[PDB]
Order: sequence, then C-alpha cells, then structure tokens
Amino acid sequence: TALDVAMRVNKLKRLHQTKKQVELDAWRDLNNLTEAQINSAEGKAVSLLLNSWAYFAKYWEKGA
RNA sequence: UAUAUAAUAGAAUAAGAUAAGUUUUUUUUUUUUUUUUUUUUUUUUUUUUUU
Repeated sequence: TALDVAMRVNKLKRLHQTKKQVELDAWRDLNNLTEAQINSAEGKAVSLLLNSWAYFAKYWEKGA
C-alpha cells in the first residue's frame, strides 16, 4: 500500500535531515508507486509523499 | 530520541416629494328699510246735547 512506502520514505528523509548519493534511495520508492495504490490511498499518505517530494527536489540534479 | 513555534492600534464629517384611514346645531346681539296691531297728541269732515 501507500502508507508503508510513505512512512519508509519519511524515515529516510528524516535520517537525511540529521548524504552522498543517499538521495537515490527513497527516490526509487517515489518511482515505485503504481496507479492502483494511488486510487485508494488516504490523504495522510498523500501529504507525506508531497512533503518528501519537495524535500528531495530541493537538491535533485535535474528535473523534479 | 522526536513530526514544528507564531498577536500592536492613529482619523471624528448634515440632501430634500409614494394617488390614505374627518365631518353629526347653526344661533345670539346691534343698525337700517317695509308691513300689521295698540296707545298718545295735532288738523279736517259728519252727527247729537247745552249755552
């Protein structure tokens, strides 16, 4: 589901906050999501993914 | 070993038309003019009585 990947990416982002190439990790999870998970995900997971997305994209090489 | 906090100000002063919701004597006083009645006075005519 989406809640578990959201929590794992949140933990990885928090550990990053407290880093070389680590941004590749927890970015594969964002590329992991399929539609069927999204059509039934709750809003808590969505907010977590959005926050993690922004925090990662602060330092991404190219694109977002 | 944590995912999260939030607060500063000031003024004294007025325009103005909408086709609407009562009615319950009429009379008193003063003056002038005309008409009618009564009383008083004067003049004329007629009749009666007295000198």
